[PDB]
Amino acid sequence: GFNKILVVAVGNICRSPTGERVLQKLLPNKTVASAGIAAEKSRLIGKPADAMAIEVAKENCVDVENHQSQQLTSALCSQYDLILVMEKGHMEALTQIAPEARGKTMLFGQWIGQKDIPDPYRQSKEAFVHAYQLIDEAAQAWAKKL
Repeated sequence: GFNKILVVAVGNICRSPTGERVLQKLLPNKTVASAGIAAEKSRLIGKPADAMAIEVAKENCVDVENHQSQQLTSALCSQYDLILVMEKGHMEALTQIAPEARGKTMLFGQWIGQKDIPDPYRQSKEAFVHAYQLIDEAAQAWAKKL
């Protein structure tokens, strides 16, 4: 069974913390965390979720406060049963870091047409609203299957 879920993207400040907390609210019987493939190179480790990501989630009663961006590592992947990436291209970048994690890595937006969810970083609130919408729809579908 998939009990520990890791939501993965690039910076671990916008989509992946949002997906973590949206999914955590829908799946209180699971442990959900998140990480970024390039959090360290982006100089983001320890940073909170983007303020606009927090605000958009808060308007939907999802708490993205007290987040700290962390880097995706092979050791981290071993702690989770299921990994959900925001873009299909993230899978190959992830398996470069943790080739053993291929089998448990799936797409966050699998159930909404296997769609990528684009990064809203450094764009207007509209982009964060769009990202939240896709994350919400995608997470609702995952919650019924885990």
